[PDB]
Amino acid sequence: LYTPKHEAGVCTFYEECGKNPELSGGLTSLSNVSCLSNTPARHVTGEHLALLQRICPRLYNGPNTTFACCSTKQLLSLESSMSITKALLTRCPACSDNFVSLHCHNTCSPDQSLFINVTRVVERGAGEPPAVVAYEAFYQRSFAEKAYESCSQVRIPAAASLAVGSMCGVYGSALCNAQRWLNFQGDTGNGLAPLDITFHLLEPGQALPDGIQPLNGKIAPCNESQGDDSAVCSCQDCAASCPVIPPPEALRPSFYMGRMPGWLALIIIFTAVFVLLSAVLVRLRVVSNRNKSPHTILGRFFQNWGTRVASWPLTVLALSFIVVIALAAGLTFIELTTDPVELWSAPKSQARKEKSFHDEHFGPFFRTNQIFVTARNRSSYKYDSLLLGSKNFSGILSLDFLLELLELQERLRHLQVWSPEAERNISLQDICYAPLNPYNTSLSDCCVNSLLQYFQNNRTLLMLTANQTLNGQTSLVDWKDHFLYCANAPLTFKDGTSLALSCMADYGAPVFPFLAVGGYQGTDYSEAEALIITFSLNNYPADDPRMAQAKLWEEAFLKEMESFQRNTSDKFQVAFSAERSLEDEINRTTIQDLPVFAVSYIIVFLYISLALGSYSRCSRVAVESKATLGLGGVIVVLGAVLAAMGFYSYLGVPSSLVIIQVVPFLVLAVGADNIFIFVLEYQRLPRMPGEQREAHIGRTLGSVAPSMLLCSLSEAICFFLGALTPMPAVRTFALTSGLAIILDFLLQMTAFVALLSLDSKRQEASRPDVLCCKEGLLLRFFRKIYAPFLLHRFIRPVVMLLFLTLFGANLYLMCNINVGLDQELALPKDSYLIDYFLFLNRYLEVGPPVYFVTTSGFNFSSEAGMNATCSSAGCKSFSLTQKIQYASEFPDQSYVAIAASSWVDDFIDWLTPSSSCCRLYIRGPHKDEFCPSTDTSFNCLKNCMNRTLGPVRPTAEQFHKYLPWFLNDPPNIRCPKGGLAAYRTSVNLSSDGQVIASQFMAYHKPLRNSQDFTEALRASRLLAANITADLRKVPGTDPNFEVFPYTISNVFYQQYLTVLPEGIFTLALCFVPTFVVCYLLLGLDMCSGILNLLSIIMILVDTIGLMAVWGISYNAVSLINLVTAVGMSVEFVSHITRSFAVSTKPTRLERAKDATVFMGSAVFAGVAMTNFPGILILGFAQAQLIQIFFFRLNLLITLLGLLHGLVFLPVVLSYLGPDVNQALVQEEKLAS
Ligand SMILES: CS(=O)(=O)NCC#Cc1ccc(N2C(=O)[C@H](CC[C@H](O)c3ccc(F)cc3)[C@H]2c2ccc(O[C@@H]3O[C@H](C(=O)O)[C@@H](O)[C@H](O)[C@H]3O)cc2)cc1
Ligand SMILES: CC(C)CCC[C@@H](C)[C@H]1CC[C@H]2[C@@H]3CC=C4C[C@@H](OC(=O)CCC(=O)O)CC[C@]4(C)[C@H]3CC[C@]12C
Ligand SMILES: CC(C)CCC[C@@H](C)[C@H]1CC[C@H]2[C@@H]3CC=C4C[C@@H](OC(=O)CCC(=O)O)CC[C@]4(C)[C@H]3CC[C@]12C
Ligand SMILES: *[C@@H]1O[C@H](CO)[C@@H](O[C@@H]2O[C@H](CO)[C@@H](O)[C@H](O)[C@H]2NC(C)=O)[C@H](O)[C@H]1NC(C)=O
Ligand SMILES: *[C@@H]1O[C@H](CO)[C@@H](O[C@@H]2O[C@H](CO)[C@@H](O)[C@H](O)[C@H]2NC(C)=O)[C@H](O)[C@H]1NC(C)=O
Ligand SMILES: *[C@@H]1O[C@H](CO)[C@@H](O[C@@H]2O[C@H](CO)[C@@H](O)[C@H](O)[C@H]2NC(C)=O)[C@H](O)[C@H]1NC(C)=O
Ligand SMILES: *[C@@H]1O[C@H](CO)[C@@H](O[C@@H]2O[C@H](CO)[C@@H](O)[C@H](O)[C@H]2NC(C)=O)[C@H](O)[C@H]1NC(C)=O
Ligand SMILES: *[C@@H]1O[C@H](CO)[C@@H](O[C@@H]2O[C@H](CO)[C@@H](O)[C@H](O)[C@H]2NC(C)=O)[C@H](O)[C@H]1NC(C)=O
Ligand SMILES: *[C@@H]1O[C@H](CO)[C@@H](O[C@@H]2O[C@H](CO)[C@@H](O)[C@H](O)[C@H]2NC(C)=O)[C@H](O)[C@H]1NC(C)=O
Ligand SMILES: *[C@@H]1O[C@H](CO)[C@@H](O)[C@H](O)[C@H]1NC(C)=O
Ligand SMILES: *[C@@H]1O[C@H](CO)[C@@H](O)[C@H](O)[C@H]1NC(C)=O
Ligand SMILES: *[C@@H]1O[C@H](CO)[C@@H](O)[C@H](O)[C@H]1NC(C)=O
Ligand SMILES: *[C@@H]1O[C@H](CO)[C@@H](O)[C@H](O)[C@H]1NC(C)=O
Ligand SMILES: *[C@@H]1O[C@H](CO)[C@@H](O)[C@H](O)[C@H]1NC(C)=O
Ligand SMILES: *[C@@H]1O[C@H](CO)[C@@H](O)[C@H](O)[C@H]1NC(C)=O
Repeated sequence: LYTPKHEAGVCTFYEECGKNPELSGGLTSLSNVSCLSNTPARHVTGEHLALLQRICPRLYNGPNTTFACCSTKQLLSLESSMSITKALLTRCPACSDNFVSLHCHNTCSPDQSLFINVTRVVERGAGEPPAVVAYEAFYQRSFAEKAYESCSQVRIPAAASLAVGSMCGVYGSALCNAQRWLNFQGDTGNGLAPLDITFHLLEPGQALPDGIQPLNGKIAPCNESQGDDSAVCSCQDCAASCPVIPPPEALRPSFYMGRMPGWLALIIIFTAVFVLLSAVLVRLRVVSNRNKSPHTILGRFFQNWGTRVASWPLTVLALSFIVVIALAAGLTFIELTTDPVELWSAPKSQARKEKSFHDEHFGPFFRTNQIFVTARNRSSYKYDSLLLGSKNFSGILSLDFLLELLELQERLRHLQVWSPEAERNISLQDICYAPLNPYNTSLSDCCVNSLLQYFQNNRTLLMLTANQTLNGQTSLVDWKDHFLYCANAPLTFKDGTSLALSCMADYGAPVFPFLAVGGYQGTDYSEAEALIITFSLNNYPADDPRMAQAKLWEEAFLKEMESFQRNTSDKFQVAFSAERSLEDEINRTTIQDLPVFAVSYIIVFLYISLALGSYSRCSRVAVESKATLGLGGVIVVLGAVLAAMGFYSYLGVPSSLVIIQVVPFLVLAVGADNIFIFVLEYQRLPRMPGEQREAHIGRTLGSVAPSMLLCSLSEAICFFLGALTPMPAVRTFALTSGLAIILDFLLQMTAFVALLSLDSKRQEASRPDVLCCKEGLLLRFFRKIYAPFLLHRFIRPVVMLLFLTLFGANLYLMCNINVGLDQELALPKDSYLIDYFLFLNRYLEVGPPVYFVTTSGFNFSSEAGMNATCSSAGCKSFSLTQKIQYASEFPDQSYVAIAASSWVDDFIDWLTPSSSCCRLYIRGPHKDEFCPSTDTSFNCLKNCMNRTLGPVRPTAEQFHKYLPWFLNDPPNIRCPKGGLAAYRTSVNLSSDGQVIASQFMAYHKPLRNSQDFTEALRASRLLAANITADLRKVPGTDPNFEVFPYTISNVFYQQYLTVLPEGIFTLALCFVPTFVVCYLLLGLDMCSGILNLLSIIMILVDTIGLMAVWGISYNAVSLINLVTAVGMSVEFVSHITRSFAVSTKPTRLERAKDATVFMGSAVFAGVAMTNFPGILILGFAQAQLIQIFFFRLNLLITLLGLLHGLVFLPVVLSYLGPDVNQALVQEEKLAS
């Protein structure tokens, strides 16, 4: 049972006996145990020498000597046994050779007795040698550590982990040293080691037992080539052969313009424009001090128009109603598009072109339905685990919680629905994603990720306990030791803690700890706060019928999860989501709060009716109010709204939630201003003796029509210019609003003028109006209280200083601008998805995957093509997957956390003849056809390719012939690599076997804010451009070959890379024709134009500043609201400014006083008080996009408009206003 003598030249065993009686089980075919024989080494010649030279190249010692101690049977058994490990480690030949060197030194070395002590045997009967079942081996520490370190970084791209992580048992790749690695190699409990070998890594200073000396042989270093191999390992594979480059500085972040922040550019632009305009305006004032009729043209035209309209009022009302009904009739063809991708992004953007390419070539990205579960009040605890130290465990990991979650998951898997179209029950196995067995799938094949997958969703295995004696002490093993083992080493076929439990999921895939649990730091997997249950379903195109079935199943999923959410509030806090939830939640409340909004029309009707009358009695106001004109106003507004929506429905343009819930109420806030001002001016001007009411209304319309035309044109032009946004919802909003404003103006100049004529006709008869069968408080208040106060000599410099202070303060506050909109922001206030997004932001440890997709034009069959893509030994440095690996080493500068997988490296590795993966039938019915790795017959002794002196590279014919076999070969214990699961959907093959498109999957780091999605997009695009530029240098590459980074979030966040240049350019385009129309229409006074433009700039800057303070981010929706501000503020500025300009008072102060009282009262009572019921009613929206971006911004715009129009502007007109237009002075004097 031992080796009595071990001087030199002798070995401890030679012939291979039968099977090992002790283990009895295994994963694969094992290796028979050698029989003990202490005997001098054998003289190895002939074919035995050829076998030795091939199997163990570091034992051949000359042509004619080569003493060794193993038979041909042991050499063949060793060659069979190491095929799996060689299949994993062949990427770095130095590592493969070192591992094989260790095994063939143990098995066949002629100096076997110098380091091996046999300790335990089993007798095989009298006259027979006993078989060896346990022994120990002695090595130097430096030898084993160099051998380990040469293999320490070899990677498994398909699993995105280290190969050493599958070879160190309970210790993962993070905690594995040479001792643990060698202990795993000798541990028979894993189902792989044929016999028990104890490894002593005896140190050199240490004194050793009698004749034993530690082994110290040759170890191939990482970076050193051996002979003429030229197969030096790349540093992705061993981390010792690439030059050191200091970590790259991060790139200039998006939301920065040029070399400076975007807000700094905003301050520079607004300040420069303001100071230039102010300097020019004051220059004109001092020039006027040194110096000590288009209005009539439009007046005459509008008087003729008004008189014709007043002449025939019933006919024009008839045509107005006919046109309004004819346009509104288009609502029968209305179509609503509810998908987020369609509204959020343009159909011909860059991200959508990439999305279309990916979806066409590889299929759409699968639908992910997730559940996050945490523990409400359970405390943590300790567990004295086996093979590890004491481990803290979280409260959520309590066994009863896992049992009820197992009941939940199993209940969800067996959920079935009725399909009205298919006329059958749809179960999970009909629509689920399945990486293994895609066709003829079952429930056991569906992709479902959870912690419970470590126990293959089997209740009996979860509750199992076992007795294990380690270090001489018997203890108890339960599910927690399997959990810790799998969390550290997820690539385990068999656990060693007395339980033969696979660590793989039931559908055949490893479950990585970041996919099962979350809420941890470092490698403290047992402390995880939240558990994650993920269902992945196949996606399809929207038109395809299968999508409806998937949506029905997800609906049942949502109802079941709401049931389990309500049922157990005493144990868990649960967040959950479904793929269709985002589409359902955003569009849920379009209709629900619309009758709540409808009260604004009633409030506007009542305000217009009461404000224009209801006086002198306060008890007969029911008949003295102007009910007819209120009804007219509200009908004109509704007419414009319905006509605009109808016309766009007639052109096939769809509508959305930004149309239904916003457009009638913003148009309500705008449209009634012009008629309120017109009616007030009608009441104020007295009639001349002998004049008819038609001429009076004509003269009134001639008086006020240029300003109403100015406001309508300015707002309509601003909305149409605001339609340049790439976002379709905002584009549709802008076009609908523009058309509604134009049609509103056209109805105001025809139907309302006619209605005022008919109401005046009724008024002259001193009769009650249709429905209800020379002073005023506004003018007295403004004349006696407001105007003596605002224009007082001790007020005007204070108002000037206060408003310039406010402007400067808002320019400062403009620095705090957020760019981008969070997903939560879109949701309704009470949606369950808000909890889901909070749980994702706190508990996931990885982000979404990113696929670097290569288009057609790249020859993957050429050796130059393979070398510019692979990352194994002999591949070119700075290759595609090595660039991705390098980007993955610095996750904060480039938002990639997990290195890419690659079909090329696994294909080349699979083709390797030494890996026993690609075999051909040598004889029989299927001669020269593919022999699967699971065929255990003797018909498959011919490898796919021949042996080589370097890396394995096929020719073009071999590449095209063998690639469809690789892409359909399922992985198993015999061959780990294969493309059925990981790569079948990642390569597109045309019928001549050509590669049309290909993708390389990698994972982002967790992304939480809009800034993280935007920066991840920028860094990922920069990496893909860097890959594309170097791939284009390979000869034969098409000039239109590119690599692009598809991920599902790109179509939502692409727009935030350009939103600032587009927003600034759009605002400047809004400012230019506004100035042009107010300059040209009001009589070509440069002073008045500059005054209006400066006021609009101040209102806009104040709006942006206070927006930044409040916490409203900048995006396309805020942009269209600021465009609305630029348009709308003309209604607060232009009327007062024109009233000042058209005035005959000799001094600036008197003109400021009279313009302030008359038009200030009209502007206040009309514009402000009409704006409030519309805008304020959106504060009950319950959809956060409207509550935040439409209510708050339009409210701020209205208040700043009122503040600037009524307080600032009269004072500025008093100081810096235009001089007197002498043509009206002469007109007043001559006609006097
Ligand atoms: C020998 S050692 O010394 O080195 N140390 C011990 C070791 C090891 C080791 C080596 C390689 C790996 N993998 C890669 O590489 C593989 C990485 C991922 C792989 O692409 C994959 C497979 C399926 C899938 F959906 C998604 C991805 C992994 C592997 C997994 C499963 C597998 O086969 C399945 O197994 C299931 C089961 O057993 O339950 C059966 O149900 C299925 O039918 C059968 O297809 C073979 C290899 C993992 C562990
Ligand atoms: C006077 C103010 C307060 C409201 C006038 C505005 C109208 C222009 C709105 C109010 C009611 C809306 C309609 C009410 C509900 C629907 C049904 C809707 O169809 C669905 O609900 C299907 C939704 C789905 O399939 O998810 C299509 C839009 C439509 C016609 C809306 C079109 C726009 C309308 C007529
Ligand atoms: C008269 C015109 C010029 C403006 C009138 C509009 C006000 C009604 C707005 C303008 C600024 C707003 C404030 C800006 C800042 C905030 C912080 C905001 O919440 C935060 O971002 C801080 C909360 C936290 O995270 O601690 C709560 C609303 C509030 C008080 C806003 C309350 C409403 C205010 C006073
Ligand atoms: C080789 O292994 C044998 C088997 O254990 C060792 O023999 C035992 O050594 C211990 C050490 O004190 C003694 O107490 C036992 O009496 C020995 N004999 C047995 C178990 O039969 C032997 O010492 C080892 N030799 C070397 C060089 O390490
Ligand atoms: C292979 O890598 C090693 C380590 O990066 C290189 O450098 C050796 O580094 C050790 C540690 O300081 C020194 O003791 C050796 O003298 C260094 N040189 C050699 C030749 O071992 C080594 O140069 C690299 N070899 C090649 C060919 O690149
Ligand atoms: C591989 O890519 C081709 C196109 O390069 C895909 O073929 C298209 O498939 C869509 C439907 O999926 C058809 O509408 C197109 O007409 C097809 N075009 C051509 C040129 O054939 C093919 O489907 C992709 N492979 C897979 C498996 O989806
Ligand atoms: C859940 O796990 C148990 C293991 O305890 C499985 O039960 C074994 O099934 C095999 C195959 O039929 C039998 O040979 C064993 O005798 C069973 N063991 C016991 C204790 O009954 C069980 O099949 C698993 N569940 C499923 C659905 O496969
Ligand atoms: C990719 O490159 C390989 C060679 O690098 C091309 O294979 C050649 O194909 C032509 C076509 O008959 C043969 O005449 C050559 O002899 C082949 N060369 C070799 C080395 O085998 C292959 O055609 C290229 N791919 C494409 C799509 O053109
Ligand atoms: C891809 O990125 C790498 C690293 O960022 C670039 O390599 C550097 O390029 C600059 C010039 O752009 C050189 O001055 C440096 O010497 C290069 N090396 C290093 C280590 O910084 C590479 O050029 C990029 N590819 C392209 C096509 O621009
Ligand atoms: C292994 O042992 C079994 C049983 O003794 C025997 O049938 C088989 O041929 C042996 N194989 C090798 C390669 O030694
Ligand atoms: C479909 O499932 C429901 C679930 O209760 C069941 O009642 C019904 O009979 C099933 N239909 C078929 C055809 O299996
Ligand atoms: C494990 O051993 C202990 C100690 O005798 C014993 O009490 C317990 O029942 C054993 N467990 C099983 C499952 O047999
Ligand atoms: C829900 O909770 C009740 C007790 O609150 C329990 O009896 C029941 O089994 C739970 N599950 C279902 C599906 O009702
Ligand atoms: C690709 O790498 C192999 C490595 O052996 C080399 O032989 C071959 O010449 C390389 N091809 C090119 C085009 O450099
Ligand atoms: C190389 O491979 C080819 C085809 O697989 C085969 O015909 C040939 O015999 C092999 N060996 C040599 C030395 O060419």
